[PDB]
Amino acid sequence: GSHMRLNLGGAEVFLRAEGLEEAPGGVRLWGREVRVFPPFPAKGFFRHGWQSWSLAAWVDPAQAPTPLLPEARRPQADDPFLLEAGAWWGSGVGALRGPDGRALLLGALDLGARVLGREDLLLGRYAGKGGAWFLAYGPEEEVFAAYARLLPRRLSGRPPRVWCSWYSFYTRIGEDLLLRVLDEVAAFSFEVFQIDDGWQRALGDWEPNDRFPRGMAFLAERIRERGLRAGLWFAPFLVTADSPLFQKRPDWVLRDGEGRPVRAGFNWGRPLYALDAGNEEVVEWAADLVRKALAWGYDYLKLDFLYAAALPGAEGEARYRKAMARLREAAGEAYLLFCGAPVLASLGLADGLRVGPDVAPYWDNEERSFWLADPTGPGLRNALRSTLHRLWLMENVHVDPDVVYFRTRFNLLSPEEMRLQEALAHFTGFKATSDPPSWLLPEEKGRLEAFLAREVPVRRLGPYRFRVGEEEVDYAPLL
Amino acid sequence: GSHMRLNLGGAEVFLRAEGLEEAPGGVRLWGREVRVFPPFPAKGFFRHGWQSWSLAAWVDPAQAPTPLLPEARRPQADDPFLLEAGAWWGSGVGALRGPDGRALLLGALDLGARVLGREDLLLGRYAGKGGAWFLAYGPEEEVFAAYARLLPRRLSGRPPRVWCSWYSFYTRIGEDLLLRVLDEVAAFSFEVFQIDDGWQRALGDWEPNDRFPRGMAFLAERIRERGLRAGLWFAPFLVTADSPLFQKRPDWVLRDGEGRPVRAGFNWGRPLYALDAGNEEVVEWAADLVRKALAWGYDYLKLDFLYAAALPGAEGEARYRKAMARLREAAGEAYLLFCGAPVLASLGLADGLRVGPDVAPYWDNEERSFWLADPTGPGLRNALRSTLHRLWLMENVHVDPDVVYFRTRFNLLSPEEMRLQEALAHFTGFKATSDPPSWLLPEEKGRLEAFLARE
Amino acid sequence: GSHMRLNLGGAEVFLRAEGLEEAPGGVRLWGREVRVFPPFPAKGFFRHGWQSWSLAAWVDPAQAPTPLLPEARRPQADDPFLLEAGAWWGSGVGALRGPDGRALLLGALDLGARVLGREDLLLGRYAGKGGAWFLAYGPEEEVFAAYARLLPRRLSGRPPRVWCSWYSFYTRIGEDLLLRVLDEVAAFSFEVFQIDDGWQRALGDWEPNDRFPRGMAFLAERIRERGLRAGLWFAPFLVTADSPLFQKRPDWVLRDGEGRPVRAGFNWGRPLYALDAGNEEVVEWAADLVRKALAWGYDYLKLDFLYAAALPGAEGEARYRKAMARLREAAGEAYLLFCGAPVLASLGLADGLRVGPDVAPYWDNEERSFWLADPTGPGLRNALRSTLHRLWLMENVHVDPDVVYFRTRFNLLSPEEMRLQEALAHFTGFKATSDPPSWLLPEEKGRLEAFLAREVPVRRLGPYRFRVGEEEVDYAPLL
Amino acid sequence: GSHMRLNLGGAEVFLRAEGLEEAPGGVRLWGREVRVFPPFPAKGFFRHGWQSWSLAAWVDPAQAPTPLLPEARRPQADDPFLLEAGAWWGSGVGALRGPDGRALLLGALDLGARVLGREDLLLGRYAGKGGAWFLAYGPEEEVFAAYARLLPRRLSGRPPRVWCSWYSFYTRIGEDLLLRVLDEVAAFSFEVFQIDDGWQRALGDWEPNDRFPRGMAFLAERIRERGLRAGLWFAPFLVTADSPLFQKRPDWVLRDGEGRPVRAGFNWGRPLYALDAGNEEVVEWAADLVRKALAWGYDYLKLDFLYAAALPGAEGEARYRKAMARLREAAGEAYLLFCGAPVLASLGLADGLRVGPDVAPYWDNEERSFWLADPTGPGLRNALRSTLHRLWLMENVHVDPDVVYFRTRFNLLSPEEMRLQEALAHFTGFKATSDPPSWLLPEEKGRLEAFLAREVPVRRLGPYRFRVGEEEVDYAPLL
Repeated sequence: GSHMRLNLGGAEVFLRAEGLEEAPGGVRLWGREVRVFPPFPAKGFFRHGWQSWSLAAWVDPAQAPTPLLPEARRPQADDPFLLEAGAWWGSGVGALRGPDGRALLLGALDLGARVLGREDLLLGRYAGKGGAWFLAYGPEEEVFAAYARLLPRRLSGRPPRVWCSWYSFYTRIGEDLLLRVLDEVAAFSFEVFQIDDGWQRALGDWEPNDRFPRGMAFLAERIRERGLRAGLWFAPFLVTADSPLFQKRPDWVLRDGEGRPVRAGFNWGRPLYALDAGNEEVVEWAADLVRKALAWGYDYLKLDFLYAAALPGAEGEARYRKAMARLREAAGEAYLLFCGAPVLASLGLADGLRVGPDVAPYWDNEERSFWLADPTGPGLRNALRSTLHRLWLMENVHVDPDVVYFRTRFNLLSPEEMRLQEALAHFTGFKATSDPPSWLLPEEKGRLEAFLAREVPVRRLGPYRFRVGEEEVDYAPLL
Repeated sequence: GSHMRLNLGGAEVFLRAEGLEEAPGGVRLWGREVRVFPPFPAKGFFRHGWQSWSLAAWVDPAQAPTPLLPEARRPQADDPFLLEAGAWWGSGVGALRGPDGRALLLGALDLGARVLGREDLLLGRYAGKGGAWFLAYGPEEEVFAAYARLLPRRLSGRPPRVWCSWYSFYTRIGEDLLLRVLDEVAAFSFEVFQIDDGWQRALGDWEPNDRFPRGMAFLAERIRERGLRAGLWFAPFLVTADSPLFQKRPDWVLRDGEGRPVRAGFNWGRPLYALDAGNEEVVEWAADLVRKALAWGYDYLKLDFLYAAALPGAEGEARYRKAMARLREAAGEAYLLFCGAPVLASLGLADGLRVGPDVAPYWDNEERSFWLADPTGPGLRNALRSTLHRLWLMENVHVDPDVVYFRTRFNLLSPEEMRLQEALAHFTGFKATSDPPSWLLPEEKGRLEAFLARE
Repeated sequence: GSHMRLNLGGAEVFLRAEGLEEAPGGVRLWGREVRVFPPFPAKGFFRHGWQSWSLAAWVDPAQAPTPLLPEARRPQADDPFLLEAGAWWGSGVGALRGPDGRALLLGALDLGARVLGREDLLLGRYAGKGGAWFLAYGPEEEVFAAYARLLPRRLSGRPPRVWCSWYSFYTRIGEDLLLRVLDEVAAFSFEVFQIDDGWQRALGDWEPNDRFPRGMAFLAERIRERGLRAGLWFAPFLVTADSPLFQKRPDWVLRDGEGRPVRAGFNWGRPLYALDAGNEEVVEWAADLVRKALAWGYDYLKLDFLYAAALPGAEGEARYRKAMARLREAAGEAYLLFCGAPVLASLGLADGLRVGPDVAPYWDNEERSFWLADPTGPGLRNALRSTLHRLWLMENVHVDPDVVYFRTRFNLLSPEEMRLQEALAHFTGFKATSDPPSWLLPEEKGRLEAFLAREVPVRRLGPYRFRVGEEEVDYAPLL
Repeated sequence: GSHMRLNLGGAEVFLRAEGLEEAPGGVRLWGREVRVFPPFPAKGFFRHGWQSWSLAAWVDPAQAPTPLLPEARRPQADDPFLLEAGAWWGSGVGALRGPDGRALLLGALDLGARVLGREDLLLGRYAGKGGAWFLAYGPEEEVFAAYARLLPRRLSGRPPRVWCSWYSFYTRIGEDLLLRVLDEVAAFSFEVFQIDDGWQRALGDWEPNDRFPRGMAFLAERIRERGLRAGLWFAPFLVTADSPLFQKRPDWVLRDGEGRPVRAGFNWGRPLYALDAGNEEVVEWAADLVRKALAWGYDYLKLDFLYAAALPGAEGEARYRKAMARLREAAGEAYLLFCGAPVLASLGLADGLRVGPDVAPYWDNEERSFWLADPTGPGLRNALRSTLHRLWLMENVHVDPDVVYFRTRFNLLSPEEMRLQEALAHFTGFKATSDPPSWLLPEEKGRLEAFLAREVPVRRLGPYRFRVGEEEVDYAPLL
């Protein structure tokens, strides 16, 4: 569109958009594509990945991105377009960093956008119909804070204290086992007892397996009899080729223009497919999952693999938001923890939102992280990296940095490394763990409780420097 | 379009189409694209080829289709899209066969459609504007029968009895030769004496050559003086680069977006090009060929390589049907046999339609059928395979299974094999041969005559 | 080796050999590799294929040779080297023809040679042990007769008059069918009633199948009861994956330097493998098939696919010659017709030698001859082309042009076409047919008996022009 | 060579060799290449990897091997030829398995051999000059036992009980730390206190770093003052491009025919190179490493990355054996634990020999083991798999299955999985651990001591079934 000149944060910035109007802390550009030219040599670019597990960090715009591997796992790692492209594209928001500690930020305000990042240019482009942009230049923290002030929010009190069943037992869970654990956990200041993956029969067959013989509403009663809330995990729009649902209703599978199932990734040793979140019949089925779980007595719901409803990328954020609004509507005042979800497109609908790859009982799997060049895999390092770069969302949602480890048994993490993840739990206020109390030594059990029972004050000193209580925590070396 | 649920022939069929309504034998869908999901694990896909010579058979949708060779011959084998696509695509109609022997059938009701067969769905896509579909589940013969009822129809009584020149003399015909054969053919109970390829000077130069010195209208007179009807053969829209027409009116050649003549195959040792059947000057020139052949005294016309008027495939069936509707009316009540033609797109216009590759004096050319992976080449085996899967059209047109062999001289077919082709001629009722009576043994002369009487 | 100049045919010829000495009709060179330069521009090269079905014909050394397809059939087409190469290589003998109609010939006197033709030289090269060469310059028919004189010979009288079962019934033969055909064939002046392919259980299972219930010795006795010698067909060194012999004796299979079966073609719809003709155990198993047949009453034997024992080409001709030596001893005075055999390497061992591809009941399969560029397939033109360029071998073996057709039932050949083959059978003296008398019209049976019973005198006027009786026959149009 | 027929274990076996003579339990074939034909359809092939960490298992000869990845790590995974080749090649010994629980075994008796394995063939081939073979057919255990009875042995009493410093502290070791640990360990029935990688300054600079300030002979004195022997780790012939040795003496680097350093792999984040074990100067330098360590008071020596002296494969086993004999000669009666060493080529020289990949505090790294297709990486599974397939070496050397885990802290292995590795320690008698006693809970400390103090009886019930004490252990599911 039109060429335009601006005095943005005491600097002359040149842009092309079809419109412009003042806005709190910067300006509001319009147009289906807009280009912004930084008044400086750009030292770096804020590459924002599409979903929870995707990569969010500052990168070098000059050097080329590396292909992620295997190709089987690209749809569950990021917006497939951002991986496939040979330039540095980002989802929703991008930013260029001047040699002065200050950022030129271009952020969308509508669904379906991506932002290209060159050393000389910030290029915003909407996949579908055009929309609005927020542009701003200034200190790194202020512009991301000014941007987030223009996005939906659903801050609904403090974020609960959760015992998750995953980062211990993984899928190896059962009704007798979790009741034995529930008794241990009830002795601590938790607020939710959330059963994770493992209770269901298959993806799309969201009923209890034969390890949960008395049913899931029995388990939610035994949890509430302890003073706790009952939490449950779903992957609503995910299905595999061996699910009953995939074979009973083949018209519910998201398929491409040639009637082939859209590939959603590779997990549990088999290829993953999605359910079409544009099919109104399907969206009603997913909503009745929410009501069903609510009827069982569960007021905490971890909705997982949500990128499936948004495949294949920004294009699908349109259908994603509609479908998630119906789930949100069905949940009522229950708590929805979004996981593996398009980060920006879930604001306003999620009560709590995962902002990083899964933590793991180890610092980094070098073979996945380096040789396969896949920073979306589980690992404390890959968790922390995207999470520090999504903390500015704390004023729009509850930011889950994932579970905190206190155990040293069945866990390769070192104490100092565990404390790095613990500190983000204090900064975000999202305090969760999976450590069964049995696996905790006497000293570790006291630490778990002092973590749940106290509210530690925390001040942010810079991008990667924090003061929690009276200890100072730096994250600069990890990047 | 919207997602619909259907109880069709006792099964729960899920489909996606813009519109749905009741039809005889099943239901009728609307939409430029429609997707139907089989209520079973599909055991096979009915791949229906485009034109006369194309393959029509049940295939295994799991196995990837073999590329057809050589690439020069693809436009005269099939819809060139179906041969580039690495999935199983058919023309106009597709069906899936359940493990109970029944079939789920998706068939187009307007021009220019294709059907994709996987084991988990039938996808029908219109190349042009949207259109109607017929969907049905039942016995394999009844759903196809019920599909055929909803297509165009043109049944001109008993299909006539023809003597064709091609499958004995090929292009080595001439006036004095065919006068000598006429005299012996006239002793048998034929109805048409049809002259095939060999009388013309060039493709698009449809005037008699020097082996027919007295001309084509003279030869029509001599045929009618024996109580036979005169037949003549044309390839209206075909042309080679050495054709006078190719050089004198190059605006009549079908050209792609960059001005290059569209490739239409490789026959008679040369590359083949088409005339633009969208150019009303060409259709008129073609319609005048029909007029001239009636003028000469021919009232039976074999119109060949008709896929040329329908290039590049489904996308051309509009221009094709329109150009053929002109010839169909310049022919008046003359008999038109369509050959190498879009099968379903010809219905209602042709009196007779070839539904299989050429028969040949041999069972199968393994070098073309196997190593070149070309089932459209001549061969009694290739001819029977497509013909058998197109018999359901007998309610719409005269299904021509090609000529029947009675000779054993100059013919490698076994006696048992011949009886197959003869049997199909009885069933369709289209009785034609190409054998000079002088080549027949006394016993074969009797068998030919016993075959031409109709009972 | 040494550079040499000599005068030859009134021309000055330059050559490069280790030794030279005089000889009848030219000179004799010695050398593992010899080079000969024509003193003229070369208009044509004499490409000479390796085995019976291989192409022998004059070619333009300029144009590159076309790759023969499918690759699977190349070991049953020629020497696999000649086909993989991008120059014009021939087996054992080459020639260049100057614009004057004369020809410069270079021909091995030893095993395992190839000759290379450029417009400017003839290059001979022995694969194994270096050997002698014959170099001549003169009229085209002269040089070849001179060369034939310097090769092995084995003329066993007049070549017989054979009834071959192949080119009518193919593999559809059986004891009861052939017994009835025998009855009628015995009225004509035949000398051999040869049974072709179809009588055996499998390759390397050379024992009657269920279509010959009374055993092969019965048939042979009924054949001589009718005044006829009995002929049987064998592919001794040929075997398939599904042969019993292939699984029972894997040490008998010819394997390459890395333990893998050497591929020997593709026929009967299944890949073909060879037996190791340099294993005494195999060559003895083979000579016992000769013994077994002779014991059965047959003294005419058609030994087929004999290239299998000489794979992979020139290099194998040393094994081949020494194994065929054994079967020759084992046969005594019986008639051995070599088929698909290395042409030059069989001279002196074979009684009759097939020199072209199969005649067929048609002129040319354009799909195999042209699109696949395979001039070794059945077809009268392909048969005629090589046989005309191998007639100089009449000094050394009974030259077999394959069967003569007289029937018009079950035969696409024209009458003028069949007379071209019939003329060559007169010229070579090898008179055979497959026509069952049932299939012959009266006028046809008459011609067949005149063909057998008369000795039509025939003369040669040029390379492709003959005079059979008083009719002149010219084969130039096919070339 | 010659074709030969044999009655081997009540079966007729056909072979090609240049010689044959009877031998205990089978026969002794000769020849630089020999081929053996199994009297049955081969159901599987024993693929024996070259060195300690390489893969040793039964595989399907039909299916193709998969390329290992990254290519950077091929020289430290196996004989590079065995990886590069597209057939199933093995080092030294190979075997085909009949559908009857019995094996046709072809094993070399001289250095530098490889064995190809087809479904129809066992092909032995020497890289250099020819040599002797052992061939035998019979029960799986008997033929491998008969084979090993023909190879060098150096069984020198019971294998020591070792505290290794690696599988805890890895390189993070120091003099103050290990003295604090030495005090804990001395309370248990160990026999050797072995310091692992971490004490040196660089590869090739085999002197203590600044974390070992009082020197290594001080550490060996403090160890012996506890009643223990002092163990030390070297990687004698390994060097990196930043070592002083690599730059002070570039003529000691093993280089190819174009004077480029031979690549030895990728570890410690940098490319690895070898020292030329054919250089007599270098071999004397490595021997003075042995004497130096002996002079410091160390009578236990873990010699590591030994494949470097044998690069690039079988070809280099010639120089390897010479160089290792000089080290062996220098060590005297000290204990040499060979690690990462050519398995067969070290028999007779090693007192103890690693037979598998490193164990790890986890079952399997799927990303390295599957996507990179590299079964040489650390992991309990990949350790156990090659180790079960090299136990038949127990009568030639001490077979180290690597360290045994007793801790649950800083360790992801489950108890049942730990016990699988523990049982092989009882079967082999090589009892070692790295668990610092601090990291052990009271109950685990008792288990460590009962493991060192008792000698559990163990009987082998089948290939992967053992009875240790009175518990039965099956390994069939792991493969």
